[PDB]
Amino acid sequence: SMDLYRQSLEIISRYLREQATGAKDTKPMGRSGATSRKALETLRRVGDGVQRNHETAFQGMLRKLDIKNEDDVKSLSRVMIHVFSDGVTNWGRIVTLISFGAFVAKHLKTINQESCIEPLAESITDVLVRTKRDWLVKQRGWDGFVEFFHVEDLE
Ligand SMILES: Cc1ccccc1-c1cccc2c(CCCOc3cccc4ccccc34)c(C(=O)O)n(CCN3CCOCC3)c12
Repeated sequence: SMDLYRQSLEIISRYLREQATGAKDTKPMGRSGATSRKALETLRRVGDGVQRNHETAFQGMLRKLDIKNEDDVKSLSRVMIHVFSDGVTNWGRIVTLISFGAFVAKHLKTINQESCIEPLAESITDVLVRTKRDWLVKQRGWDGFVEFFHVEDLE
């Protein structure tokens, strides 16, 4: 889906870019902006927690990947599908994919590979929308993501 890819890329690239730079993007959101803004807010809350709680595993995975240049970033796509396409599909695994994406984006800045952040964001969005299309549609896309992590109103 064109609209699902577009919205997912906007959310994912905004999170990875602001995690690496330390500064939010003031540029307005495109189509379905209200959902995208709520999704980015949820991603910041949940995603920052995932990076803190799974720091040892994220450091371990980053070391195994041994990312040194732009060719290594292009090959990340096949490692992503090997790990992500094996087993169950849920929002927890999706937030892990994106959160590790931000952890990798920060490392990319450190090694002067900031130009690889946007192709990284596109690769993550590609793996997500291409492999989990049907599941994402059944779960109401990004509205479903926001609702899933919304627990303060359970009573
Ligand atoms: C949290 C955890 C705990 C214990 C060990 C590893 C992890 C762990 C670490 C990192 C990411 C994930 C994912 C996201 C998908 C891969 O993301 C990428 C892979 C490769 C490159 C990527 C690049 C950019 C963005 C995502 C990339 C999952 C997941 O799919 O849940 N896990 C758990 C992995 N399981 C462990 C048991 O063995 C079965 C697999 C991950």
